[PDB]
Amino acid sequence: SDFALDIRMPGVTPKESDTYFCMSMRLPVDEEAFVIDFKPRASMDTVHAMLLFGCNMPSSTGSYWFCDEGTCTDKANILYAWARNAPPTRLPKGVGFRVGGETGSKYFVLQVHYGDISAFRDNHKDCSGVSVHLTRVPQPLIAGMYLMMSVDTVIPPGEKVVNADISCQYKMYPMHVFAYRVHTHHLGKVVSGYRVRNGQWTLIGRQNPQLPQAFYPVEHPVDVTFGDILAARCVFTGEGRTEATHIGGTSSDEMCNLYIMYYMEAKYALSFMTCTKNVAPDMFRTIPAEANIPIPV
Ligand SMILES: [Cu+2]
Repeated sequence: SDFALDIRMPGVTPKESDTYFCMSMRLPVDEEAFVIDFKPRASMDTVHAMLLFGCNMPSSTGSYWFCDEGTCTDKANILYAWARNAPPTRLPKGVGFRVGGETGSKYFVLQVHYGDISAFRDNHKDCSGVSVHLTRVPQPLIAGMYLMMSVDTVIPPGEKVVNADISCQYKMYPMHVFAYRVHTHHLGKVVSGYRVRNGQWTLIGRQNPQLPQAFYPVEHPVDVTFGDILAARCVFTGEGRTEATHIGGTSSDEMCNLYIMYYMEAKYALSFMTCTKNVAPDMFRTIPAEANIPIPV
């Protein structure tokens, strides 16, 4: 019934720091399949991050391309992401990302963001990637991904604390949140995500981004529903920096990401949602104190 797909780079070798390689893999069937596990084949000393997308039109036809060219032409739904030697990610029973079928993606696209060019003095060839475990047994609970991401953060040099706040109004069919992944680069201290319902903040996740950036389970899994606000804060420092630090594509720039894995009932399910905004900036007046206390490793 099941099968696995090994999505690995074809022996690539970067020639400069912060190089982004992308490749695609066709789903071997067109009928409906479900992704239930993710096993990364990758290490921090070479790879800054991987992202895995579902789509129907990959941005190029070659064995691999530079990701500046695009990931997918159509909507690239994020399935999975990885960074700091995170262990495998396994979905709760009855839950899988839905691919193939009339509705679903026919291609995976893998982005690998390689780190420092030191790791290739060697000139070795790289086969980093993910192995994915699909099943054709229909799952009643379809997983999707909600990405909260900052696009305007400036971290002035040396400032002890900078908060980066992300908030969107939730207006879709009910989702049920069960795991999360936080991401920053070297300046990030703690990253927190919340569901805010009538002034009451309900923790989704709180993690140190310097720990392996796994999909950690949501301690008390929670419904997010029409009318709610989803809110996240990354706490940064400017210490150890000469100039301002901007949001960017290299390991010396910053990023504030919260990835929330959710499920929905098959019939009304959505794959991928996005917040790159801060709609409700004064709402953070009452964010809990825990969002600015660091998690001591
Ligand atoms: Cu990054």
